[PDB]
Amino acid sequence: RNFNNLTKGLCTINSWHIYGKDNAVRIGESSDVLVTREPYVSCDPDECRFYALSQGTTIRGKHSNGTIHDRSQYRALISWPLSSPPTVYNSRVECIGWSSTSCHDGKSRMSICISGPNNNASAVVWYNRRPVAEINTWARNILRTQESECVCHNGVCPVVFTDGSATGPADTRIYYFKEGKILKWESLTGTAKHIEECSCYGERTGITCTCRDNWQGSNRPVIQIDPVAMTHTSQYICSPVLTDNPRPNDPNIGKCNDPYPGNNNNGVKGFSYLDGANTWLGRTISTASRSGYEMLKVPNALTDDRSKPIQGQTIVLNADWSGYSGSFMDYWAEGDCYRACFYVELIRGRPKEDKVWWTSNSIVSMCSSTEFLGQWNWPDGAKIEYFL
Amino acid sequence: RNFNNLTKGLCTINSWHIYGKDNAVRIGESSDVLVTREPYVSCDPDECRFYALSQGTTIRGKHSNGTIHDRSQYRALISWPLSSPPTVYNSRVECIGWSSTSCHDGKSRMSICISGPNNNASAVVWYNRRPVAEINTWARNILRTQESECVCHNGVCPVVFTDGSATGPADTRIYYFKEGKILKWESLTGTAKHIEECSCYGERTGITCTCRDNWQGSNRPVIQIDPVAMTHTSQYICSPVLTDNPRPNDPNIGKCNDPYPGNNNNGVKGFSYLDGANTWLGRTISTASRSGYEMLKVPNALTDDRSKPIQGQTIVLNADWSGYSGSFMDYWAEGDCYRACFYVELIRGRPKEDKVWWTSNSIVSMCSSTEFLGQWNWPDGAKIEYFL
Amino acid sequence: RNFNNLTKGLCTINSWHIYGKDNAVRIGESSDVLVTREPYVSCDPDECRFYALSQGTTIRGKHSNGTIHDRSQYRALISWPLSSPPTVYNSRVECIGWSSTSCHDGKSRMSICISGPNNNASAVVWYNRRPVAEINTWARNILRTQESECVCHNGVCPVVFTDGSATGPADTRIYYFKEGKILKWESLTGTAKHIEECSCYGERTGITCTCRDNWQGSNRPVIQIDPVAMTHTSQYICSPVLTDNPRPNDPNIGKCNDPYPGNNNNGVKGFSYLDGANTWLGRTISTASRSGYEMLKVPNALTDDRSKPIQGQTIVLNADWSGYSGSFMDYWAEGDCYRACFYVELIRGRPKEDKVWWTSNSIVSMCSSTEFLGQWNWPDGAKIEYFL
Amino acid sequence: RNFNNLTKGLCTINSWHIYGKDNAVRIGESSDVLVTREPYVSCDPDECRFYALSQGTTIRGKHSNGTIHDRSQYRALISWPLSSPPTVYNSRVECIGWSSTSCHDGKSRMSICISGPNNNASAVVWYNRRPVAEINTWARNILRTQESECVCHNGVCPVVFTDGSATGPADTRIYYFKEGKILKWESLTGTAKHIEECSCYGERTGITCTCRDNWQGSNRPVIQIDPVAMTHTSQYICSPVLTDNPRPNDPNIGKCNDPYPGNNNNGVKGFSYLDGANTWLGRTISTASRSGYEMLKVPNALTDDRSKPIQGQTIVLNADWSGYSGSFMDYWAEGDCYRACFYVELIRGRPKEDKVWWTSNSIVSMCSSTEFLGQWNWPDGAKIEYFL
Ligand SMILES: *[C@@H]1O[C@H](CO)[C@@H](O[C@@H]2O[C@H](CO)[C@@H](O[C@@H]3O[C@H](CO[C@H]4O[C@H](CO[C@H]5O[C@H](CO)[C@@H](O)[C@H](O)[C@@H]5O)[C@@H](O)[C@H](O[C@H]5O[C@H](CO)[C@@H](O)[C@H](O)[C@@H]5O)[C@@H]4O)[C@@H](O)[C@H](O[C@H]4O[C@H](CO)[C@@H](O)[C@H](O)[C@@H]4O[C@H]4O[C@H](CO)[C@@H](O)[C@H](O)[C@@H]4O[C@H]4O[C@H](CO)[C@@H](O)[C@H](O)[C@@H]4O)[C@@H]3O)[C@H](O)[C@H]2NC(C)=O)[C@H](O)[C@H]1NC(C)=O
Ligand SMILES: *[C@@H]1O[C@H](CO)[C@@H](O[C@@H]2O[C@H](CO)[C@@H](O[C@@H]3O[C@H](CO[C@H]4O[C@H](CO[C@H]5O[C@H](CO)[C@@H](O)[C@H](O)[C@@H]5O)[C@@H](O)[C@H](O[C@H]5O[C@H](CO)[C@@H](O)[C@H](O)[C@@H]5O)[C@@H]4O)[C@@H](O)[C@H](O[C@H]4O[C@H](CO)[C@@H](O)[C@H](O)[C@@H]4O[C@H]4O[C@H](CO)[C@@H](O)[C@H](O)[C@@H]4O[C@H]4O[C@H](CO)[C@@H](O)[C@H](O)[C@@H]4O)[C@@H]3O)[C@H](O)[C@H]2NC(C)=O)[C@H](O)[C@H]1NC(C)=O
Ligand SMILES: *[C@@H]1O[C@H](CO)[C@@H](O[C@@H]2O[C@H](CO)[C@@H](O[C@@H]3O[C@H](CO[C@H]4O[C@H](CO[C@H]5O[C@H](CO)[C@@H](O)[C@H](O)[C@@H]5O)[C@@H](O)[C@H](O[C@H]5O[C@H](CO)[C@@H](O)[C@H](O)[C@@H]5O)[C@@H]4O)[C@@H](O)[C@H](O[C@H]4O[C@H](CO)[C@@H](O)[C@H](O)[C@@H]4O[C@H]4O[C@H](CO)[C@@H](O)[C@H](O)[C@@H]4O[C@H]4O[C@H](CO)[C@@H](O)[C@H](O)[C@@H]4O)[C@@H]3O)[C@H](O)[C@H]2NC(C)=O)[C@H](O)[C@H]1NC(C)=O
Ligand SMILES: *[C@@H]1O[C@H](CO)[C@@H](O[C@@H]2O[C@H](CO)[C@@H](O[C@@H]3O[C@H](CO[C@H]4O[C@H](CO[C@H]5O[C@H](CO)[C@@H](O)[C@H](O)[C@@H]5O)[C@@H](O)[C@H](O[C@H]5O[C@H](CO)[C@@H](O)[C@H](O)[C@@H]5O)[C@@H]4O)[C@@H](O)[C@H](O[C@H]4O[C@H](CO)[C@@H](O)[C@H](O)[C@@H]4O[C@H]4O[C@H](CO)[C@@H](O)[C@H](O)[C@@H]4O[C@H]4O[C@H](CO)[C@@H](O)[C@H](O)[C@@H]4O)[C@@H]3O)[C@H](O)[C@H]2NC(C)=O)[C@H](O)[C@H]1NC(C)=O
Ligand SMILES: CO[C@@H]([C@@H]1OC(C(=O)O)=C[C@H](NC(=N)N)[C@H]1NC(C)=O)[C@H](O)CO
Ligand SMILES: CO[C@@H]([C@@H]1OC(C(=O)O)=C[C@H](NC(=N)N)[C@H]1NC(C)=O)[C@H](O)CO
Ligand SMILES: CO[C@@H]([C@@H]1OC(C(=O)O)=C[C@H](NC(=N)N)[C@H]1NC(C)=O)[C@H](O)CO
Ligand SMILES: [Ca+2]
Ligand SMILES: [Ca+2]
Ligand SMILES: [Ca+2]
Ligand SMILES: [Ca+2]
Repeated sequence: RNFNNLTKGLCTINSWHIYGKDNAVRIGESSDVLVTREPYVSCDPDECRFYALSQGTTIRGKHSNGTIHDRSQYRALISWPLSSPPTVYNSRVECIGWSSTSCHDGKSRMSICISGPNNNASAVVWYNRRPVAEINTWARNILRTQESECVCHNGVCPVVFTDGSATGPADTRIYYFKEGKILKWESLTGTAKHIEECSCYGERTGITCTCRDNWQGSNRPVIQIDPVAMTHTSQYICSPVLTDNPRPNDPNIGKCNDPYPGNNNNGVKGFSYLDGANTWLGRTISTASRSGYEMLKVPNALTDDRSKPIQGQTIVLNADWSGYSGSFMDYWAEGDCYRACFYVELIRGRPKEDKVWWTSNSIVSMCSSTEFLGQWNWPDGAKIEYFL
Repeated sequence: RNFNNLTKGLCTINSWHIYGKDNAVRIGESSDVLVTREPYVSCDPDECRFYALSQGTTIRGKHSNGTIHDRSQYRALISWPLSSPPTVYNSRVECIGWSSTSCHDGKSRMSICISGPNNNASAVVWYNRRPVAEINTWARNILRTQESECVCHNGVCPVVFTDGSATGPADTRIYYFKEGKILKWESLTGTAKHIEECSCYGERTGITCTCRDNWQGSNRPVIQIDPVAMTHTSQYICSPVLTDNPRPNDPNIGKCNDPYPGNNNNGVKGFSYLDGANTWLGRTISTASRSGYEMLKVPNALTDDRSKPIQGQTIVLNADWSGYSGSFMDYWAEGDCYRACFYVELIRGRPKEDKVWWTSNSIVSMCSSTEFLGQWNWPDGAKIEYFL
Repeated sequence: RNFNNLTKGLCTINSWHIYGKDNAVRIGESSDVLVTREPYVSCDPDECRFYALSQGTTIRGKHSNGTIHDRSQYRALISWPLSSPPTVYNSRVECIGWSSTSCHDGKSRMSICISGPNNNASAVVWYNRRPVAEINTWARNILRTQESECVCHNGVCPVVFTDGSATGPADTRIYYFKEGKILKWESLTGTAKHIEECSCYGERTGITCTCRDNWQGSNRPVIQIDPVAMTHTSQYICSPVLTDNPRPNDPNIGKCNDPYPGNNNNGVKGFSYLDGANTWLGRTISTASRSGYEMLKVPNALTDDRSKPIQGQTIVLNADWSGYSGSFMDYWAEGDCYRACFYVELIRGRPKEDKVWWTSNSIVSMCSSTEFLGQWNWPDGAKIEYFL
Repeated sequence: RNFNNLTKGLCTINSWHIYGKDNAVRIGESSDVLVTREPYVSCDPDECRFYALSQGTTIRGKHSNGTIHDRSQYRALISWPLSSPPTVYNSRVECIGWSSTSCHDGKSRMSICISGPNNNASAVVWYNRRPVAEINTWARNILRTQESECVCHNGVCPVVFTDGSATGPADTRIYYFKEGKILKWESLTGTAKHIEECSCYGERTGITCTCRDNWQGSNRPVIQIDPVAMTHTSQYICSPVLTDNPRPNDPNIGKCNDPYPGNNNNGVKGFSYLDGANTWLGRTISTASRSGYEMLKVPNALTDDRSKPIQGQTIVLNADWSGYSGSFMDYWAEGDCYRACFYVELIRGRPKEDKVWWTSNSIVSMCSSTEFLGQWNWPDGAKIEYFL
């Protein structure tokens, strides 16, 4: 009935507890589970759901062959009940395309899907399950967006888009929507030099997005958005605890206003919670590939170029495949604070496991606890040999 | 709570954006997807859904053999959630039969299904999911109707029916229903010489239907209906941009009041939006077969027998199979105007692909944008070889 | 909110129109469709649904072997959406057992299921999805009930039960329930000599049940129930148009107060609408087996021992298998009268088709029209060879 | 809207009637049924549902291999509609983990799931489908809980947990939750010497839990909880009718305040209804293995160390496999009393049936009747050979 306002701070994060896990690849070995990738989680006022980009085929289906490909006409943003797998029979299509974001403003949900060829892509903005606005490519080079939830304040939902090179300067815009309509957009400002796939969360201070620099940087760029003034700034996480993948080894001095060098033209979507002494960063354990996942408590990581971990938690062992990760919170939960949450995409199949011809994933998700909880590890759990 | 009134004009159509796509044949290669044909889309005040005539078997099921056939006892009008495929487990049966139409009046939905042998068919009119009225065949020769949504104004929902020859003069009637009851019917008047499978939409001016002349014409007949007076007129689209299939090549002078000659005893269901300078016509790209699909902006196509395109958009490449197409709009969307939408049936299997023994389809659907959006193309996407 | 009252007469029946059909055996050849038998249809104030006794296995499942058997621990009353098939994923279990009835009183639904061994069976009465009352066997010989819907008036829902011999005198009781509680029961009175599987409907005059005499009669017994006084009478349909199966050929004089002789120890569940000159009887076409189905207009069939047909309609050809049939009506439909409806069970498999090891069925259902509609025929439609 | 209060006594139990049965293993031979174990039943004010711990694979899926294992990362508490089987498409995930309980307080449902390695497990407490509180292991040895429903009074829901040895003294705590928050916890007091897997029910006197002593006892420990004062006591069922499995033969004197000896380091979850002369105990028929199930009326079993049966009912024949059993009631049913109910887990597969590589179960459930109903027996019904 009313637009949600960001009126709370983050809860104190002392550990992470299991929130959701769908075991989609295990189950999909023998049931009609859709091939997906680029998953996320997003809450409505009365329900939280899993989201992902379908590939328009099941895993056991013959059309799973070739699903390493990123952008076909057979992709769509789907949602399904928390911790169920994405099945043909339980998945709700939000919009058609191969790059997405979605968020609820307290009244209704906005979902955005981009489709088209590389040089002529377009975004369609849906609100309350109807198409409301459209945005054409401005740089004619793979218009693309967050691949995780956006965040709203008093009806205003900012979204970060990029159009242009994946290996050099590109044209990033921040759009501000209300009820699906474009209030305003602005070109990226600040010191971030390349922006992709922002993972965002909101709290009383404003909206914070942790993104992927695909060009030169292995530190992560950050965009901080004021959804009331509809303005933003950008920089990088200052910490020498580097969180992109692949990436160099951790130095003792990070970079606040420029890419930390060593790995070019690659990256992975990731996230962080930047909150002074309550700061936690996510990253793959491997510096070379999308394997393992850990959380590290790094005080003042955003602003302190010498900051190091003082606590951590393993989420996925280095022996197990990970992938994309992103932030979300249940803005409609009871209490005095917003509980930080995240998901990790657990990619199976190609390119790392090429005895099968498909690429898909499952999801694991955690939220923060004020307790100091014991840790487990959370693999996808499927045996590739079963699919041969 | 209240009957919908047609109080708005069409939004300005400057391009078309992706609205829905179910990838039904791809998914049905390995899941329980019903064989269908003659699909459409129709909105309720709170949801839009896909519709089609099931064949009462799945694609992988052995009973898919022989589904090129049009009129069996195993067919039914089904509906299912937007962009999901029509599965055994998610499809809702609206009524039983092999020719249909359906529309919501703002309070409840009317669905009409025709069944029976060729010489003794009958229509059953359902309203709010209950049978309310029945109409017996009047010419004893395949009583048949729109195969896409009807349109309502202040509770009155006109529907076009034909009974009689597919290859000569037939008996077409326009029925006017309210809450499923027959208010009135009238015989076709005007200059259209053969009428089948009308695709309709409504706006403040009245209801406009673009139909199929199966006898002599390769231009499309148009019926214009006043749902208040409950009267109609008919003619053909005057434009030399011919939109039936198969069809002759485009001349420079069309025909307003008679069939444009060249192809007899054949046709395909199609649609148009006739709105002065905002006029757009749909057609297959091929003049010979149901392949490809394009939209063409043809100013005053209804009334100008010299009118030619000034803009266009490819929807499906000529290399890919298409099929039926029809109009629908979300009459319950926010805003100052009604956004034109359409679907294209993408037929797979027989007769064109006879290495399989079945005939089915998937759906792609677009709505108009006031932006000039880049275009993609939207194939069914299934590989026939996988079904062998 | 309020209990339904039977305040209307039957609509004039001039023909029958298609209402529902699930094609369950066709679809179940390749999808997870439950094996069933003894189906029926019953309406809530907001929805009508199919009902049947599951066998606790799918058709393609190996446990379908042996499903000719009537009474296992794996049976349950299930319901599912109108004209969908009964699938593992869409079927709602109403109660556990191998003989059932169910009806909505305007506020909530009562469902009754009998389970147990032959000598120790018991009925459990559910109301608003909770068990409320239980009834133990009184004759210790296969306690059994209607296998189609009951009917309610002002909260009172009468149900006919039989316990005792299938081949001689048995102990039949009429129970009167309200909100699942037993108000009263009475022993059968009148001239009916054996009662099984009553098919009932209600109108302003009271409740009329047409049953099966399994002992000596090939005419059908009738029980007429006053749900206000909670009393009943019984006799047989007087008409020489005999409607049990198997049965002798039609004579010119029927029997009002005794079994018409010729076939012993057998029968089939059936139904009729007894309404003076608006009387219609259902029967199998074959006199020997459960094949074919037809409706016959037989004026005053209940009371006139010379009555013959003056009109009819074929529903299922004699070449096709039929089975059980029963009555139901949508008591919550709009209008001045109740529209008579019925279903026919289309049995496939054993004993008639013994190349498969299972027994199941599909459903076809019709309702009456005041029009004189053309007739089709409605086979199950499955090819047995596909299951081999 | 209001918290449920325990204001009624138990209905008089004179026999047991069939309540639910899902036939999950039969159906799962050919449909997408999840492998489960540790099932139970629990009611909301408007619905009752089946619950269990999924293994994150279907039975026919290759990942069913190894599902005898108790604690993997692929387990979750799921719920699904009463008497349906737990399918991929109909199961709702309540939380992630390998030990659970769940209960509705009249306003919303609390669900608790424990996950983690043996030495670092943690409980997450969910309320109204959101995580609210977390509890870390206190003895670092397989933190574990009830595996059946908890019970609430005026918002307070007590839950019994154990952490520590399965073969010697352990650390049992009773937690008191309200809206998912921890009001209080206390260490176990009284004479019970080992506590696992409590089965609880509530009535006006308070909450009664019947548990499993896995250390030395083959009588069952009982915890009696006052949810208002938030205090408890414990002892054993005094009766010589012993109800653990495996167990010694029944003596003539039981033990009230110590384990009855004979079988060490083993047990099974079970239940009882302790209500003076209305007392009924459940147990496996076999003293050696989890086979058969019976109910026995044993007056004053809780307090009388000489008490013997005066009536009984067989639920599952000794020839058929059983397993876990537990209590639940529909606290929201109409009437003057609470109707006692229970479920029995019917385990199939390993270790007893090792020709298959999986372990799963189906469910049968009964509630009490004031009638003296005839008894049947209720096997799982699946043929193991079909899975080979
Ligand atoms: C039951 O569950 C519980 C809860 O989960 C388990 O307890 C958890 O155990 C884990 C594993 O040990 C802990 O995670 C690690 O945390 C440490 C940080 O804590 C340590 O350091 C703190 C800071 O110390 C500094 O300040 C203090 C101030 O006093 C000073 O004294 C000290 O000398 C130093 O100056 C200490 O405060 C802290 O002590 C506290 O906690 C102790 C328990 O942990 C306790 O005993 C003490 O009493 C006190 O209370 C503690 O010493 C993280 O550093 C560590 O993360 C590093 O290591 C992991 C591998 O294990 C690696 O994956 C990480 O990426 C990271 O190391 C990489 O990055 C570093 C930063 O750049 C770099 O320096 C490293 O060389 C390394 O870099 C290399 O690898 C990376 C990744 O591949 C690559 O990118 C680089 O390029 C390079 O190749 C862990 O996160 C939890 O904190 C702990 N939780 C709790 C609540 O205790 C418990 O074990 C379980 N029980 C059982 C029986 O299993
Ligand atoms: C990114 O995406 C964007 C957006 O989608 C892409 O841009 C789109 O590009 C497509 C493809 O080119 C365009 O579709 C075509 O549109 C033309 C109409 O526009 C042209 O003509 C207009 C009218 O010109 C007349 O009036 C002007 C007045 O000034 C006069 O000067 C002129 O000489 C003439 O008298 C022009 O106004 C218009 O110019 C404007 O737009 C230009 C860009 O398009 C721009 O550069 C200009 O500055 C200006 O703004 C333009 O010249 C349609 O005619 C055409 O449709 C025909 O051709 C296709 C094949 O491509 C065919 O399938 C169609 O059926 C049709 O041709 C058949 O029918 C004709 C009519 O009877 C007949 O004459 C033809 O011979 C042909 O008939 C044959 O085939 C059919 C079918 O099989 C058969 O039935 C017949 O029997 C026979 O065999 C296209 O629809 C879009 O309009 C355009 N959109 C936008 C917004 O720009 C962009 O390309 C993408 N970018 C990249 C890098 O990929
Ligand atoms: C398009 O669809 C429409 C609508 O469906 C189709 O029209 C329908 O056509 C069917 C098939 O013909 C009709 O069903 C039959 O109806 C007759 C009853 O109607 C006839 O008899 C009436 C009574 O006549 C008596 O009174 C009059 C008073 O004037 C008197 O004059 C007359 O001599 C006699 O005394 C007539 O009133 C009626 O005429 C009216 O209707 C005519 C059209 O039908 C029309 O032309 C007239 O102008 C007038 O308006 C008409 O003559 C039923 O008798 C018949 O049912 C019997 O036959 C079928 C086989 O076809 C059988 O299965 C039935 O069981 C039954 O016969 C068995 O039972 C009898 C009773 O005991 C017994 O006597 C028989 O020997 C037989 O018994 C044997 O078989 C059974 C079963 O196996 C076994 O149990 C026994 O033991 C024994 O072995 C049909 O139901 C529809 O009524 C008709 N509908 C309409 C609205 O017209 C149309 O055909 C379709 N169009 C096309 C092109 O396909
Ligand atoms: C249709 O359905 C109906 C309803 O279901 C069926 O009727 C049911 O039939 C069953 C099966 O017979 C009954 O269950 C049994 O109940 C008896 C208890 O009732 C008997 O005993 C009562 C107490 O007697 C004492 O007090 C009286 C006071 O007057 C005194 O006179 C008497 O001498 C004695 O001192 C009697 O009151 C009662 O009589 C009443 O009911 C009669 C009908 O049952 C009726 O005829 C009378 O007129 C009167 O009304 C009756 O005699 C339970 O004892 C029994 O349970 C034991 O046996 C089963 C095996 O059958 C076993 O599984 C149980 O575990 C248990 O036996 C074990 O435990 C004992 C206790 O420690 C031990 O002593 C045993 O040696 C044995 O222990 C061994 O095995 C266990 C398990 O493996 C192992 O753990 C041990 O270590 C050891 O190895 C049954 O539960 C129902 O009560 C009855 N229901 C009704 C309402 O009638 C009907 O049959 C069906 N019809 C048809 C045709 O099929
Ligand atoms: C082209 O690669 C971009 C995205 O790369 C990732 C990945 O796994 O690394 C998959 C995304 N796939 C989808 N969202 N479908 C790509 N993003 C797109 C739009 O292809 C990358 O960020 C460089 O610009
Ligand atoms: C035993 O046969 C009775 C019922 O027979 C019919 C049938 O196909 O003829 C199936 C029913 N099957 C089920 N309802 N499950 C039986 N009725 C029962 C209770 O077995 C018959 O009416 C004689 O008493
Ligand atoms: C370790 O065994 C415990 C539980 O044992 C049972 C069983 O079938 O006997 C399965 C449970 N499995 C699950 N709940 N998943 C176990 N409980 C646990 C936590 O493993 C036992 O009570 C001893 O402590
Ligand atoms: Ca990078
Ligand atoms: Ca034509
Ligand atoms: Ca008989
Ligand atoms: Ca024990």
